[PDB]
Amino acid sequence: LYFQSNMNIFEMLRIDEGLRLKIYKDTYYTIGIGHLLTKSLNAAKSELDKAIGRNTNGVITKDEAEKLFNQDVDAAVRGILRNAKLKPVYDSLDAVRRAALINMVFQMGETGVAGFTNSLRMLQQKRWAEAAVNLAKSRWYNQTPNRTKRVITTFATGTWDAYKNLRKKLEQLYNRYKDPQDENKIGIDGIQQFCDDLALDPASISVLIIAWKFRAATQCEFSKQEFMDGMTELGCDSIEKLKAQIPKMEQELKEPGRFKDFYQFTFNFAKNPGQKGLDLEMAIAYWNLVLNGRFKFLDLWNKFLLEHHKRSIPKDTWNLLLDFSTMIADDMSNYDEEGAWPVLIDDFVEFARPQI
Ligand SMILES: *CC(C)C(=O)NC[C@@H](NC(=O)[C@H](Cc1nc2ccc(C(C)C)cc2s1)NC(=O)CC)C1CCCCC1
Repeated sequence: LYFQSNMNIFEMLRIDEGLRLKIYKDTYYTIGIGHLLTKSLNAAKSELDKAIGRNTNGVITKDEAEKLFNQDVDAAVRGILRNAKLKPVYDSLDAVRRAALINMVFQMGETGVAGFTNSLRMLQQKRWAEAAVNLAKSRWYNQTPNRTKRVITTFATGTWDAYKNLRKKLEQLYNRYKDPQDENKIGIDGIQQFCDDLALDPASISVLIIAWKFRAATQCEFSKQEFMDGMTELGCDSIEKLKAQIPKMEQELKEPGRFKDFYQFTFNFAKNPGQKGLDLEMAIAYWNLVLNGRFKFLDLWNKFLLEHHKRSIPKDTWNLLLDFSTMIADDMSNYDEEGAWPVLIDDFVEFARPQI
């Protein structure tokens, strides 16, 4: 198995497709770099466990994801060779250009790549410039403009320059924010610098929207992995490019489905690692940021919690408050006293009703 050509392909597709260490929901059960497990979560974990050779519980290491990737590369290579429209192109290409073709197969399947009849012809004929121009005219160039440009450059040059240069630009940028006492992460100072460079306050909602798009785990913490993967997925190689992405992130929250996802992420981001709940003071601080102009009883809710609850906020209570905020009438007349709401919200309605 180890005799086959080589593994710059793993990092190439880690940049283009991304690496997920936990079982993710695909448009179904997927892990690593696009590795399909089945078509029940118990069956997905069963397939993953048998493939890895341990009880993973849905979480794998980078090396474990690399092993699944190599199996997917080999499967793709076999498929390409069994395809009459792809094999003559594949056989004729060098190791680097073969990797760019496998990348296309990973993204749209063999049928989709086969559709580029005129472009494949130019590639087989070693007309690199003509193929680079023709592949840019395609719709594939608009779906993934960052990925497509990288793949086109790989076919045009026969080098890893597009991926090397992006990693170099991001690595130099990372050096400005990294902690002097720890290279693998961005400290308090670095986070402040990053926010300063974006001309935003670190406690602002815009920074919280960024954290949501970066899928950052904890507030006041920012790892090299989060920075590298976040910037690449957002198609940004500089602070200016990330700054220009903020209006689109804002517009996305005007859709309720995306707002629910962002609101629920805020709980996970705001909490202290090792704690299941969110401290009252921290919850109120984040509620005033995410529910500002969405919940009429927000201040009365805060006043109620500081005077009557004085305790931690669980995940379910956090999630359910968004549902309460959107259904509740201005006079609270539509509130169901025996309608599944947590005790805390029942007590809030009882406390708030005499104050109209
Ligand atoms: C001790 C400490 C850092 C602190 O003051 N924590 C509470 C306040 N939190 C913030 O100001 C955080 C700081 C940030 N953490 C990260 C982590 C990752 C990123 C990347 C770029 C995505 C960015 C930031 S900024 N800010 C936020 O959580 C955004 C609202 C603060 C006090 C009360 C108001 C909210 C929390």
